[PDB]
Amino acid sequence: GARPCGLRELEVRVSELGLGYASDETVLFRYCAGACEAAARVYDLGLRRLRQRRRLRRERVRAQPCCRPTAYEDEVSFLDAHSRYHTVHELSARECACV
Amino acid sequence: RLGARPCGLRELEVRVSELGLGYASDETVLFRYCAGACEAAARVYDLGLRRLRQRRRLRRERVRAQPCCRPTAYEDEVSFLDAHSRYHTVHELSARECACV
Repeated sequence: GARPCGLRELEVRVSELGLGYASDETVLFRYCAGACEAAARVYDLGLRRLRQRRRLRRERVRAQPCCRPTAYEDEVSFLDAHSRYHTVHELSARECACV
Repeated sequence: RLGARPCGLRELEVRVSELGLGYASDETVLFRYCAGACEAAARVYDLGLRRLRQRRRLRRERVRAQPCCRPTAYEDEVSFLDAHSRYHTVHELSARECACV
């Protein structure tokens, strides 16, 4: 439990993705999930202190690392409704990191 | 909120003391950071990820299904003189570049 930020796999039906595809054919879906406890960055620390001090302009400021894809899979093909092989691009994460 | 302002680089003059990094310096530095809205919106990966989270198919993990305004690059270093005339170097203090991750 509570594992670090990394690549995750899950077999899904294309219809389950909520992309508007009728097909029930399965595709392997890859995604970034996990924890970002790689010690607070000097940038993040400085930002949090300035944030509580009302020094920062009233705006949405993220002073915490995010587990997100740094690269995406080029393409995934599945048989669609019109029975043609349809390609969806950048569906799955290829690489993950804490940004 | 429509028209909140896109994710981008922001600059503000600060004393090194204000950062709370433990340095005994009153030197003014230009602090560069990433702030703003990230309404990408609806990247196929994000749309699929949000939908799978609704079905509770993601193993209970944290999962970040939305883009974040974060630095993609950091300024190499900041150098200053503390009160006791001691030279200090702070690495990766400022954002060099921003993006919706």
